Amino acid sequence: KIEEGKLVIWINGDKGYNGLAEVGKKFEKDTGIKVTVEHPDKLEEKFPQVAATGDGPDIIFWAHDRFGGYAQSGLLAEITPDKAFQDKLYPFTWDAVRYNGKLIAYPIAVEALSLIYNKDLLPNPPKTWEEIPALDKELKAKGKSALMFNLQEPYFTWPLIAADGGYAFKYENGKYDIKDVGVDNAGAKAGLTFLVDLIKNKHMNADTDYSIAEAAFNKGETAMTINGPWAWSNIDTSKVNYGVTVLPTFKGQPSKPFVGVLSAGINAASPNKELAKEFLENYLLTDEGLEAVNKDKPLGAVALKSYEEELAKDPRIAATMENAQKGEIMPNIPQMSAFWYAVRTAVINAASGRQTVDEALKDAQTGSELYRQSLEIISRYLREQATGAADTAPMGASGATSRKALETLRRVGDGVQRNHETAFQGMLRKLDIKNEDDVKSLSRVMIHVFSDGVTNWGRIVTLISFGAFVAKHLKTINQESCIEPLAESITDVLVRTKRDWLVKQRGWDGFVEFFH
Ligand SMILES: COc1ccccc1-c1nccc(COc2ccc3cc2C[C@H](C(=O)O)Oc2ncnc4sc(-c5ccc(F)cc5)c(c24)-c2ccc(c(Cl)c2C)CN(CCN2CCN(C)CC2)C3)n1
Ligand SMILES: OC[C@H]1O[C@H](O[C@H]2[C@H](O)[C@@H](O)[C@@H](O)O[C@@H]2CO)[C@H](O)[C@@H](O)[C@@H]1O
Repeated sequence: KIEEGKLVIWINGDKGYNGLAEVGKKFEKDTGIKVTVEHPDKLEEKFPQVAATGDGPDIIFWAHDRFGGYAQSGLLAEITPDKAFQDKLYPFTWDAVRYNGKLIAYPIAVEALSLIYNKDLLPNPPKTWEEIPALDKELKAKGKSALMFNLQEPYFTWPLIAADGGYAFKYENGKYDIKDVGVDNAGAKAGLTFLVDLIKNKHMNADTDYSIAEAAFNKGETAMTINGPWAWSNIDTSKVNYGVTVLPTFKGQPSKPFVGVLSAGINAASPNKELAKEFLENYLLTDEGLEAVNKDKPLGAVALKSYEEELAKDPRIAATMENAQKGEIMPNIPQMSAFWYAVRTAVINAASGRQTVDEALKDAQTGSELYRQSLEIISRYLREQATGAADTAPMGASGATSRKALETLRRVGDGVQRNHETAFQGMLRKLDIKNEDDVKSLSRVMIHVFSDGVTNWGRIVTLISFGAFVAKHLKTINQESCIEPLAESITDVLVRTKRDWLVKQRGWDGFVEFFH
């Protein structure tokens, strides 16, 4: 499917893709291998769709947070650089691209949002978010505004949501508690309510997106913006006398931007893996390769120690690293995609008045917890049905929901299996199962049959009950190790294809209510 003898690269439209194409031309000069750089729209959503069919680019560039989901789906080649190459990059950047103990991408650069201000309009930028309404009123008297930034991508609003205590997945004792989501706590609510109040008081407009905020800052209409290092090139061209500084505090606490490490992963379906490794290690991740990209659109604090020693002297890079140290390195867990979609919907709905801050963040919490809660219920049902004994481990966060959904699932699911016993036994024969490969083919049939019909709790219970019927067969045929991957496969198609409907039902609470 992917053509051998060439390299196709995907990178976001806000990065230095013309600089990257200059590195590709240098590679072609030596090897005769043509390198095509593309920047398709929504490349981070297109990549898992096309790479799953054996298609897509040879190399994908994105911040490290999406890569764990790609790796979990088997879409990325494991990268194994030698120690001499590994030592040329900062160890924390390699940590950002490690998933299940394996390196799944090459780190390129460390990105963090900073406060960018027009020194000619605002010689002393604000230290707090609280003083921005009064500053906006003062600036409005002169035909200017205090601040405009992209309100359509939650990445830009997150530093404010996290400032007073909001968090994505709790991190404590050197580990993430995936069961602990903090998008709907008092801290997140205060941050988002402050943003909504800025919009209600006409200090910001809910429709402001990336282009609008960028045009207004680069034309001197707004005194401040919130953006990353890639934006500096267009501000340079505009000749605005700008500064790059620490984000304002909220309730006396620093804004905490989610820090991304721009990384390059190699498609598992690529027949050009050795060419991609040579391109990335020996052409791109060199002082000259990174300089070519950086001159087009700044990368931020690069992962390559030798080049970073020079960039670190730039006060804009010092400000980027200061904001990064006050924030957090993004997790790379597979549910980051679901978290981002949920928080993106929450900020847009709260900003537009479609939902209150409380309704918006409650839905964001349900969406962010959906995979873990669904896995807990489905995994426990399949394993207790197969072995005849329940899991003694504590249910954890939202244990009441899990326990009640499991009790409901025992009552309804058992009835489904009892009434359709002969029909399920017949289907189990056609799907000849005796090993791990036979479970993977069953999964493919499940995904299509479930995805084809109507969305309702009856069909969801059928999908899970048939999975329990199969897990019983796996226990007797001494293939009990296939049960947990089957539970993960059922959970994945359920949370991915029925995401919106699930959240509208208040997740598993709606299931308990429906069958009450
Ligand atoms: C108010 O409703 C409820 C309330 C409480 C609780 C439940 C409900 C409620 N709701 C909605 C459907 C239901 C019963 O669903 C069954 C139950 C046995 C069957 C077919 C269905 C159809 C149903 C659907 O697509 O709607 O199936 C699924 N729904 C969701 N995910 C899924 S995944 C999935 C599946 C999984 C693995 C696989 F390799 C193939 C398919 C199926 C399914 C599915 C489809 C079809 C068949 C089976 Cl065994 C299954 C389990 C066979 N099929 C036909 C028999 N054949 C015999 C011979 N004859 C000559 C012709 C006829 C029997 N129960
Ligand atoms: O808005 C959610 C979005 O945030 C991050 O995307 C950033 C990206 O890291 C930056 O390099 C730059 O391009 O801006 C993006 C936001 O528009 C996450 O990396 C991404 O996965 C997430 O969807």
